[PDB]
Amino acid sequence: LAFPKEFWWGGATSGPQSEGRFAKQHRNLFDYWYEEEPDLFYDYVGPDTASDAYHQIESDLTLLASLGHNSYRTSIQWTRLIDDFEQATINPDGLAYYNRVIDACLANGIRPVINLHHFDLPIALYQAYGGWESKHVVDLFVAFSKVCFEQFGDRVKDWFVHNEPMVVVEGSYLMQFHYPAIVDGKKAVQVAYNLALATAKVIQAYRRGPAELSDGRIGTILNLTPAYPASQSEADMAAAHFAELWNNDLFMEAAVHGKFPEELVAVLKKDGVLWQSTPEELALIAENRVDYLGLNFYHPKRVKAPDAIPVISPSWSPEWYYDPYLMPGRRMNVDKGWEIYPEAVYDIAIKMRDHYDNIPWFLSENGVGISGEDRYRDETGQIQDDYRIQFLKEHLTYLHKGIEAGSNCFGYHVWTPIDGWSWLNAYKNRYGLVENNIHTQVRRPKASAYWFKKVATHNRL
Repeated sequence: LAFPKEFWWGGATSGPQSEGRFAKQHRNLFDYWYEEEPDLFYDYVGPDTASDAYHQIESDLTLLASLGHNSYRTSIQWTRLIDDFEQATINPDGLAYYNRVIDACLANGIRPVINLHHFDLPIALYQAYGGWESKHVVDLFVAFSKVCFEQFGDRVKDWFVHNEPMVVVEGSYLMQFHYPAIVDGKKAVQVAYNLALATAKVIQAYRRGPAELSDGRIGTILNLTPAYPASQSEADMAAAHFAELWNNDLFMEAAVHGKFPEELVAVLKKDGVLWQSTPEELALIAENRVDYLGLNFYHPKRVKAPDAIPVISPSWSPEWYYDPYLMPGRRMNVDKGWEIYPEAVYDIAIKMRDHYDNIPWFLSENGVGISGEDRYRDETGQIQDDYRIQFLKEHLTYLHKGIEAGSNCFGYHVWTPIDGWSWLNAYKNRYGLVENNIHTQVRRPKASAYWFKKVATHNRL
């Protein structure tokens, strides 16, 4: 079971979740929200210290390469690197921090891969402009990106504009799990649009720059997990087509095909919720397509035709057109109430092959989150997280079958190397290959670390 020459091996993370709030000028939404309602976060642990990567990034990266990693994805937080948002002025301390990150990657044998935005808009832009709802905010985001390209381009040649913008859209405006946690379909569709726009314009800026700061790849981190219909009835079929259009197609098509999907646009319009567009905006989207993509996957999604069609809906939602469906007998991680279905990785792979011009891609995230990990430490104090080895194994296997079937995939990144701060859930469920003890910030590789070393070191299952 041999992976391509050059396969990415490593894990994913973000600034907000690993760094801590050390020395960081601004508050992002999550920073803010924790300060306001600490009681919303598991065990009261917000992002102030997170997994202390502000201090430990060098030792970390030396641990990870020793652990067979050749790539590493984190993010650059707008709230640390940028002093004046309106001019996008550089915070010198932020600059010297992200240089530590990049420099450490290279020193260690590790490909620096960098996302620009991970659920971490600055609170100020929200308060001032309505955040991603604002097309000035978008320009300001453009401004921010150029700085990163200008300051780190000479050594980071792998760039991603967002991690899962759809999750930002749902979190903030539909399901109340990102601040401001309102429920408003119209803003949501408009935010949907603006991130798609901000992606395009960011890609522009990247490609406009000096040949030596624009000779790498740029893309974005999305999702293509299939929405499986409950049955083959035309109606269940129909809910699953919508669930895919919204959840999957919106961004996949903007990024790869330079267009929103005609069908979804037609629906949104019919429902009086289409985004305010601009023909020049639409051209930039068309003109700026990803060199490539990461796709994240933890769990399938299953849907059916709605049990109830409402005459009145207070706010618009894509769930007007489908319901969750639970499949009897499915395999589940109880801790999270999330289905385990590793076959979807293959489906995702074939979906790239057959619907997204087989353009290059990696699984930018994959992992399983458990709690009470304490309980699996053998005599030696090392967590024997067999469940994670198996989980990863089973996903990697299908990833392999996808490659064998022709799927242009070039890497697997585990979410995540060191147990990190999972938002509202904070440290409730651990996902790391390497344990972090959140009191002492001492790391302790788990069984999966050493299993994943073999996998990466021999390029095989």
